[PDB]
Amino acid sequence: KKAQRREHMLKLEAEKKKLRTMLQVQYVLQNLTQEHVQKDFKGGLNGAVYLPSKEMDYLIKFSKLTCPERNESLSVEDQMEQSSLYFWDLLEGSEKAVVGTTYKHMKDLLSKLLNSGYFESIP
Amino acid sequence: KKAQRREHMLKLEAEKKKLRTMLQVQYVLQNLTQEHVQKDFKGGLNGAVYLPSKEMDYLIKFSKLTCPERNESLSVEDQMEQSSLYFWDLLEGSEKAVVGTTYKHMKDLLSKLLNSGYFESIP
Repeated sequence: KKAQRREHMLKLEAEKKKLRTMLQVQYVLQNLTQEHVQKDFKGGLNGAVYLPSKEMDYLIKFSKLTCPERNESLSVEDQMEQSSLYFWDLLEGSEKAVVGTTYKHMKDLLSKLLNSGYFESIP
Repeated sequence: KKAQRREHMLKLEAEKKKLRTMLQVQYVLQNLTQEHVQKDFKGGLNGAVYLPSKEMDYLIKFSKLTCPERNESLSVEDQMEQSSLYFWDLLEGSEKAVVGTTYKHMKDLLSKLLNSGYFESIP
């Protein structure tokens, strides 16, 4: 019973560190939709880790897919349900096909801009 | 060992249903900062569950506290760390003092606009 309590604290730290990386990834993909960012990554002109347009469009569509606008025919609860599953499959490092890539490479690709420098202190 | 796998599926559904309610609450507090909303709840003029200004300012400051703008002196990773903890203390129904209310009443108050009607199909 003593080791049963040590596992509860570890999961709380895991689900919290997840929630931290969540909002980080949300911040990355929201400002990613800006146009001055995608043109900046054309050759990395202001601290952007260079990325070809194939790898850009991979997640530029994911940003549209993961942080979308509400469908008036869809309840805004089940919209978040769909968006929440996308985020969850991303952290799992799964290999389900999505927009032409894999969820494992998605986390790696987004982790590349989670240490780039464009993700903090940007216009 | 068989019952150990049934618990993993239940936690996955719990952490997913959490992630669903998360983004719902984020959507509630983001559009909450709009001015046409707080003036609408002055007497519920377009489907708004009436709320006095004490109970409004409780969460109108929480929205500023929970979905803020980045501090240039703070790394945008630890900013999300702080915001993630606020969301997590909210779902726990805790009783820590915050902006003059309690986290248990916060979830109840926000659950009142999670079934109101102003939270779907709004300008």
